[PDB]
Amino acid sequence: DFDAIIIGAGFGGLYSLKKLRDDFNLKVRAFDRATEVGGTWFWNQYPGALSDSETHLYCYSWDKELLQEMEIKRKYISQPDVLAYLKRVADKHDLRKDIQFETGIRSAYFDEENSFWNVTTENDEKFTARFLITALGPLSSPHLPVIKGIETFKGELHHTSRWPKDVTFSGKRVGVIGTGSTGVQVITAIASQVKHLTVFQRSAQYSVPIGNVVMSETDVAKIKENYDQIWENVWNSALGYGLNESTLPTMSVSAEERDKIFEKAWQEGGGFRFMFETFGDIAVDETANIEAQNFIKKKISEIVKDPFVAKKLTPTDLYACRPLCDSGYYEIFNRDNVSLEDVKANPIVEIKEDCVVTADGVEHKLDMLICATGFDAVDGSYKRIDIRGKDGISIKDHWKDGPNSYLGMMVSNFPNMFMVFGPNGPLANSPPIIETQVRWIADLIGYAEDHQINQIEATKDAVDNWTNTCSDIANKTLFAKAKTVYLYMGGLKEYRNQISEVSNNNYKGCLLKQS
Ligand SMILES: Cc1cc2nc3c(=O)[nH]c(=O)nc-3n(C[C@H](O)[C@H](O)[C@H](O)COP(=O)(O)OP(=O)(O)OC[C@H]3O[C@@H](n4cnc5c(N)ncnc54)[C@H](O)[C@@H]3O)c2cc1C
Ligand SMILES: NC(=O)C1=CN([C@@H]2O[C@H](COP(=O)(O)OP(=O)(O)OC[C@H]3O[C@@H](n4cnc5c(N)ncnc54)[C@H](OP(=O)(O)O)[C@@H]3O)[C@@H](O)[C@H]2O)C=CC1
Repeated sequence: DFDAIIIGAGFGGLYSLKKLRDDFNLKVRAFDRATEVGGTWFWNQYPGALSDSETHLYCYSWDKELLQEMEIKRKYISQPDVLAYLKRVADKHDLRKDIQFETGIRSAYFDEENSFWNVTTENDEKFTARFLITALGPLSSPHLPVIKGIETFKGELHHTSRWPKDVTFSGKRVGVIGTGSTGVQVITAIASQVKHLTVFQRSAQYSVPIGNVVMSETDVAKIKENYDQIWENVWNSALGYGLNESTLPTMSVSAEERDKIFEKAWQEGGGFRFMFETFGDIAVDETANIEAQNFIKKKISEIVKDPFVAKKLTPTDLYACRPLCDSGYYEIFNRDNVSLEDVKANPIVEIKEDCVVTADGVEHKLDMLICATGFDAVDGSYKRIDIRGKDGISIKDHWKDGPNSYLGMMVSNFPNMFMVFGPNGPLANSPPIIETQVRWIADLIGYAEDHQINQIEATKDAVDNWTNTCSDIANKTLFAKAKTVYLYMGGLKEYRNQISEVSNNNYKGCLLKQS
């Protein structure tokens, strides 16, 4: 028996555990397949893995002593250093004693008679808990490309989410399939280390400099002396990235002033910076969006000296969705040991024991093939657990057509289950989102103990109202276009307003059952 069972020991699960156990004095246990805390920062150890947000903001804000203790080595934070940070949090707050590692959760069945959850591990251990906290993260299973013959390759073959230790590059012919955020980081990190790199690019994306530099002790002291204001700015912002979020319309300035503004963001670095600190309508107005595209295309054409390679790297679509950042990606294609293959024009048709074959018949001989090919969507982590709520309905069936929820935290037919960083949540920096949701969920659970409520559930109507709120917001944006509604796009500040109104109005939209 527990008051709460938590699935996941990444950012979301660790704070779920600390808040429910130490601040609300509940009996809690968390579970993770991993052998150690860290979640995605434990699993993803590929070359060049790097935070998207600056080091001093990609962290918890709720422990002020930790903030002052913060190691801030570079402007952005590498995977080993995030993993080390989350280990330090677990150390300081004595968290591991209530985490069962190497334990996958196979099923969780809601017991409507007793109003609690029966949770079964993959080793057939059964646990019961009033509440179920799912902190499963944004990504499901790794997606491997479906390519004829991929199982015949005799060299090294890895998805980036299963990067083995001890990989060496010297003397090897290496291929990378995928040029999203992960592929860009891997390619930039390994091109100088391999004998030859072939990049297999299906769709060129826009990338801006991340500007990752060492942080002086003065840089760090200024941050730490001003940390309360820094966090106040996060809670008052749409993105939580520490940006000066612009309201300036792109076309309201001259051509010369617009170039200076883009160039300032480009030199400072950061994807959200380039998209949202420059001007206020890049994601909203097509004409503004085209000015942003053209600035980046001109940078590509200046960096990449061969115009035919530059052309191949140049996208043909909107500057939209989460912005990409790099530490020297376009420069890589000037190297004599790098080949770019456009596999939209020249598709991969076969993999054999020693090569990737393209449609022109060319055998690209490889010692190593890296699949930076992405992951299944967020709801897959939910559908891969056998979660059965009211009347035995499964989340596979409930979400056949995509995820829908109330506030991103509650699913109709699934009572006493609360999602952390779940679908239909905000587009912002994740740790502020997780802290916002964990604190809301925990206050609701505390309210239920105070008012002797034993079943909490969102109504179908509140879920559908949330879906409409997200749909209305997203349809004012070019993100609705470009490459159920998966995200709420109103920003962190308005998200916190939205959920505060719900808690201030006796949890409108939630069915509360007394006993
Ligand atoms: C290189 C990289 C950089 C990033 N940078 C940023 C950034 O700057 N800003 C940002 O906002 N986001 C960023 N992200 C996104 C990142 O996912 C989030 O920031 C955050 O770490 C997610 O934490 P989480 O605890 O919610 O989920 P995760 O860290 O994914 O943890 C989920 C855990 O649940 C476990 N789990 C799932 N199903 C089961 C089951 N059935 N049984 C047991 N355990 C289970 C998994 O094993 C996993 O350990 C980045 C991601 C990567 C890979
Ligand atoms: N890595 C990071 O630093 C961060 C990552 N994230 C998120 O992580 C998620 C995953 O990023 P990523 O790992 O880059 O995965 P993505 O899904 O973003 O990119 C997948 C890449 O592989 C290509 N690809 C997929 N299948 C094939 C195929 N069969 N043949 C050829 N090419 C193929 C895609 O091309 P096409 O575009 O043509 O499909 C794309 O280039 C994204 O949502 C990203 O925003 C979040 C924060 C930071």
